[PDB]
Amino acid sequence: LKKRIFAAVSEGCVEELVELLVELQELCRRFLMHKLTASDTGKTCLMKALLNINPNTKEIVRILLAFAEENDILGRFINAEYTEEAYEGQTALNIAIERRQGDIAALLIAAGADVNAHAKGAFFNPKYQHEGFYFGETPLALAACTNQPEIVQLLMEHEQTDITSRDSRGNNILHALVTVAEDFKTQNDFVKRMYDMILLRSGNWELETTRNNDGLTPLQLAAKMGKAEILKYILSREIKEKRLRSLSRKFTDWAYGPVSSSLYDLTNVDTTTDNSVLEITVYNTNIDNRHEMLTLEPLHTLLHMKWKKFAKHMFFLSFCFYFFYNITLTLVSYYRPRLQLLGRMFVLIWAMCISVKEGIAIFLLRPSDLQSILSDAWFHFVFFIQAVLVILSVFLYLFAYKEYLACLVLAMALGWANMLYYTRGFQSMGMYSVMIQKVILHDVLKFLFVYIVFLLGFGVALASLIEKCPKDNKDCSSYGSFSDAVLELFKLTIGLGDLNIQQNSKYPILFLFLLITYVILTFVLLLNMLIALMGETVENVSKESERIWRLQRARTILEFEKMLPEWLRSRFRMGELCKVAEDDFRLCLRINEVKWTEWKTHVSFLNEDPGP
Amino acid sequence: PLQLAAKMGKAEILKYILSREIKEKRLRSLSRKFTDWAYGPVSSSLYDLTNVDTTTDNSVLEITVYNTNIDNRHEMLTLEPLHTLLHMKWKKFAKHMFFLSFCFYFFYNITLTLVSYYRPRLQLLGRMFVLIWAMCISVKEGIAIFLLRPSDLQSILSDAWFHFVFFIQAVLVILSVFLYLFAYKEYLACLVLAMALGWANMLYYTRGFQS
Amino acid sequence: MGMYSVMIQKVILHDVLKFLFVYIVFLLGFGVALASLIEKCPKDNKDCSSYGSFSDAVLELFKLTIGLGDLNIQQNSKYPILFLFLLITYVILTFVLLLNMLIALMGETVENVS
Amino acid sequence: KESERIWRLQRARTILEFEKMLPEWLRSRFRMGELCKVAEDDFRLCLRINEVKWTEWKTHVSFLNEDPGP
Ligand SMILES: CC(C)=CCC/C(C)=C\C=O
Ligand SMILES: CC(C)=CCC/C(C)=C\C=O
Repeated sequence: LKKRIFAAVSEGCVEELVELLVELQELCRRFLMHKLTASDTGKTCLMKALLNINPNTKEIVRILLAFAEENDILGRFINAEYTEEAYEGQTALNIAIERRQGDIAALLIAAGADVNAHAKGAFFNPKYQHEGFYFGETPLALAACTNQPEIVQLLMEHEQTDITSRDSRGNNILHALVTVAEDFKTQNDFVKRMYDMILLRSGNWELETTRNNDGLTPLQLAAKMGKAEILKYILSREIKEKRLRSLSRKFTDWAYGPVSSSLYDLTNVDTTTDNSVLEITVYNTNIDNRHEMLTLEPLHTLLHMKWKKFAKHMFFLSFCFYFFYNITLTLVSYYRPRLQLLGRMFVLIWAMCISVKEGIAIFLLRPSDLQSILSDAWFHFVFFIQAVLVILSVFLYLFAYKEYLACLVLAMALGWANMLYYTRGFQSMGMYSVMIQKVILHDVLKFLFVYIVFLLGFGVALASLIEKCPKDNKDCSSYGSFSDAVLELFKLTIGLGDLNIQQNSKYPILFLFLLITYVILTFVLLLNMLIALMGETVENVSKESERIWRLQRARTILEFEKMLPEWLRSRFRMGELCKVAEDDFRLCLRINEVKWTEWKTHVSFLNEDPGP
Repeated sequence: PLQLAAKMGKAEILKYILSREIKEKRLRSLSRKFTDWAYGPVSSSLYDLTNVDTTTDNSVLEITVYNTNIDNRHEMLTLEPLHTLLHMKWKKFAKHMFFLSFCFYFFYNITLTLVSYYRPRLQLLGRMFVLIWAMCISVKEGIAIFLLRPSDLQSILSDAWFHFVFFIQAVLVILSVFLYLFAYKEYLACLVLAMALGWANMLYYTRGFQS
Repeated sequence: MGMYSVMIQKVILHDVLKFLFVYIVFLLGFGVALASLIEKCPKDNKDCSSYGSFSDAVLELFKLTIGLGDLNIQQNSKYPILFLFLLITYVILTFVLLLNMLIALMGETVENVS
Repeated sequence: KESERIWRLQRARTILEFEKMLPEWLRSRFRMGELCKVAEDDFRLCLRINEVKWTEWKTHVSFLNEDPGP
């Protein structure tokens, strides 16, 4: 049948294939040859010969080119596609490049091929980064995603390459290289090298400024995908060669031995436009790589300068105003009778103010914030509950009810628990204040579940173990109910109570047995609390404490920018040069660094002599 | 030799055999792992679990799991035809048979709790849900308590002490019920321990959660 | 003895005051809450509720922290259960705060030992 | 290494024990393939496992099915 072609091409028998290829042309006497196709997939002879790369395959492709040109079938032969799910548009060039074959790929390119074929398949478009292989839907980003630079060089030298072509997902070559840079331990660093090579050969500012279908750029895509290596390369990209210096971002202003001034270009990194690089790399809880990605110079020094410029004055003022509000709430109920009347409105209009600002920011956030453990979302819950309790208690006090010391007492009970949140301003106190939340959210509830189970099991046992008093003694056995037994057992746990043998029971020794084994089990359970502490802190010491705190501080600085108006945004960066490059350069930032190891002669500095 | 390497803890030979791929002709039938396809980084391998899956007596997975005499079970179970087999089995039928068992035991334990504390000193159906279930445990555990090798008790954790605890709990329940019915009045002596130990068995069902 | 006598000063100057600040904040917040939570006695009972003043409530809470006092439910209040709720959550918060003392110890000694 | 590795062994033992508490008609959840195509003899079962590697670079010629697709 037609399977004789498929078996022949997979074994490399050139003589056996040419034995019948000379008579298949005369078999049909002349025309959409369905023999070299597939109703399920859509294969061709030339395309199939390239998947099973056998050591004698150049002659097969050569005789296939001769067969293609002699029967005038190259349009539907060298440029074909599949017609089933997950595969569309996989031409011959999309596999010859894939099999690390350069000579056959160059032969197909010399025949014309497709070059800009869009392999728009569902396997090529996986839902996540593990169920499929997304390379860029073109036989140019396929060679760039792989480690083949020679095929990229000969492809970009073609007159029909169209390097600025857009993938059907809206991506580009730089977007495709960004999406596949998983890490350095499992991928090395060739992705950055291919990014630099393709960017240099493009030689213009249209690949980096191309907007994705998600409204993103390769810089912003690398920021949102956690690609710290590519982000570090782009933000610190310096090109000393002429005609390509406009593509660089970091410009060395001057250098005098160890000290040198670098003028980073934060024209898209600073939070001056919607969805900047800093805003994306801070407001993205779906990536864990935010730990080391925020440490880059145009981000780290930007956050430091912002904190030392306006965030400090807006954090101290907020803390002191909240402290005054909390102490006013404290001495308005304890000193309240059962002029200093102004203290009853400072807690009322401020509760309304919190109800407004928090009440609108409580829900204007992505659900992924609640997916993590610490994303500044639980504190929104606590502040909203405190404000709601204050206003509800005030309204209860005014109109009808008398619960003004039931829901209000909790107002300072939770309000004075919110002063711990404002410790993020101190480095040391902020370091101490992070595992307070972490240990509760991870380890304490683990013991709480087992301790509640032990309390429930022993509570119903000891309550039923007593002799039910005939009401001769009113407060009989001190374990009359399940709640009383639970209270007594918890009191015994914290070492405050009584362990009297005579508890007015039918079996005193069994009650004693249960009490002793409860103490032993509680002691073991409490020991495992320190054990779980050992299991979690000692691996990521100095990395789960202050690194997340720095992320919280950066988020606080970014949040403080939103609570100021347009006229207050006059604290932008420096330069406004329009001198480093021909186009209107927007902003720049100066960073100094001293190094006593590298020794070189610098020739690519910007300003001839130093001086800030 | 595959089962011998599984029972002797030879993790290196087991890894070689279970991932044995031969690309040469006339010798490809001796291989076990067959690469179905490969497209760059992603590739599909068709492992041959014709003797590894638990479809016959003393399979490779059953041997490498039910062998407490080897300590090398720690890293030997991490091989692909074993690790992915256990993951798929857990996500196919073991999850539904673990949640159902935990919820049924939770209902049994809470029924036992509010049948003695609320007992006078219709809701009468709670006195038989603890009786026929105690008989059921007495049967299934009562036959599996002794059908095991003595080497299980040689180790520290081999799912053998929990058999003791469950058997003691069921025995205490039935003995207390029979004491309550016929002659004695110790229905709050050996029974109070029934929920004292029964609520200590809910800790065992925490194996479903990773944390 | 000189080796033992150096971290006596170091731990006080670094870690103890960290917990002292938070414990004082917790004492102040719970002290004003529990003092106001009681029912103000009409002087029928002279030493009423044992939590009459803010200072008395602070003293009783610190006594409960070191495991010496009383955890009686009936404290002559309008809401006994709310007083019980605040006492229980105070003990839980104090336990977490005390656990973080050993945690801070882990964060500083184990890197620069000897 | 002494916390979750033994727990994984306990989980595997629990899965193996759950297989014994079901009857013959419920053992219809076997693996896939039933090929008798990879080799001349009657091949019984097979299991598909996928893996991504960004380090090794080679030309593969010994794959089973010519084009991919599950
Ligand atoms: C978590 C921190 C530093 C403050 C919040 C205190 C609280 C309100 C409950 C405690 O976890
Ligand atoms: C050991 C675990 C998790 C549960 C069993 C509890 C018990 C019944 C005695 C305690 O060792």
